[PDB]
Amino acid sequence: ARVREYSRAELVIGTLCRVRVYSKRPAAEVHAALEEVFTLLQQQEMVLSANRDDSALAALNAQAGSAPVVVDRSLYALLERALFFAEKSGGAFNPALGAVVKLWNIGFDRAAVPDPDALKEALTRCDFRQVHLRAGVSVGAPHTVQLAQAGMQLDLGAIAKGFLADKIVQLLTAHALDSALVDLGGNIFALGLKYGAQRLEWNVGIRDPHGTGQKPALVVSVRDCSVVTSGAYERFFERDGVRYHHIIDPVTGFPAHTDVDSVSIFAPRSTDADALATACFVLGYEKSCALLREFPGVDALFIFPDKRVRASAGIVDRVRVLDARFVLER
Ligand SMILES: Nc1ncnc2c1ncn2[C@@H]1O[C@H](COP(=O)(O)O)[C@@H](O)[C@H]1O
Ligand SMILES: [Mg+2]
Ligand SMILES: [Mn+2]
Repeated sequence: ARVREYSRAELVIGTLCRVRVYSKRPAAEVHAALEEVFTLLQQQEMVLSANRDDSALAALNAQAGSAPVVVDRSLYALLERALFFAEKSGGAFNPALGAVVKLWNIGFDRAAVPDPDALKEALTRCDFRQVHLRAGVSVGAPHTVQLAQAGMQLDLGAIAKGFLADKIVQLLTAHALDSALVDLGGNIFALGLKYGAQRLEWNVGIRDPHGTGQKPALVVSVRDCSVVTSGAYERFFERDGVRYHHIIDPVTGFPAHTDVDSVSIFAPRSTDADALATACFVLGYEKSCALLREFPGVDALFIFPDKRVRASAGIVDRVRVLDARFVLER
């Protein structure tokens, strides 16, 4: 029985999604698993997307200020985890920021900054504490979500890829697979060990924040771990010499002014790594270190504008610098 390596990639959830698997199972079993991975990603785009009119999320947003809406258990659990990270991060990560994001968004398409007052009004509609999750305790009791504040809008952009990466890992595992690299628009989950039959940790790349993306600046060897990076240059537009990126500081309503160029979070669950990466980017380095003390099972790697790199204890020894312009502090 021989080891074989498979990959498959498709444009879905608005980005390139790729899954690579090593397996000794019959090829047909791997093919079935990958078929289901990409079916899932198609189905979940229609549940979670904040920028399609026809998604379950859009439907829920349409009911802001009205009666509770029934949701499936999966979406409920994701919202629960998002609100947990909102609270722990003091709202640096905020899953109800749609009123503001949507105002900037159109800025992106047609390169214009929002309007002062319009922006201030939108900020009044982003209180994630007004998202009420209820689930009864009896058999088959429904799960519901109520957006209490009129005009408030969920946007799960900062946690949905993490959630989907976790869902994919669970799916692979259900198909008796135990070696894969899941890559959803750069949101990585390294499942198990790869093959060289020599077994090796996955070598996960981290990009130069100002690079053309082609080559990684650094690589970190990991097993059974998500690696998710948030950065100031993954998405932005420029107007009159100022750059405006996609990660909003909920206090200002503007793209976060922060002291790091990127933050990469290493965690057993990609949902958690994704939420934390965004929170940390917003909070900046010192406040991130403080927040991260709450989550002992997580590691983090910060790339600074001066190309210094700092990594926490659990991963620093597994980091290798590939672009010598960067320096790993020890
Ligand atoms: N502070 C924030 N908290 C949560 N979601 C955000 C925030 N700022 C922007 N977003 C949304 O989440 C995306 C960024 O997620 P990420 O790339 O995971 O940091 C943005 O493109 C927005 O859709
Ligand atoms: Mg995120
Ligand atoms: Mn992300």
